[PDB]
Amino acid sequence: MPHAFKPGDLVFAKMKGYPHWPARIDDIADGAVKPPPNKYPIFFFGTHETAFLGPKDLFPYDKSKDKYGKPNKRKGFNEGLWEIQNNPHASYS
Repeated sequence: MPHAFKPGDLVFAKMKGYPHWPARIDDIADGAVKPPPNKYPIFFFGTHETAFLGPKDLFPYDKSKDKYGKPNKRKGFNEGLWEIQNNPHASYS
């Protein structure tokens, strides 16, 4: 059975106006800005941007990849597909 989201989990993350996007739940570094309550720090592959999202916008990657893991014209997206498949736990900073 599912657990709650934890750092390192792989997802497609949904933002309004953008396609479901390859991403991971990030850790929060010592001394770094924390997310609001009930929100997670989402690192988007390809763009390497961070937004704070709740579970309603997080789709576990294994379950969702057949639907959402197809190339997309949007900037950064196809790089993001490579990262999530090939090195999802690397440092991209």
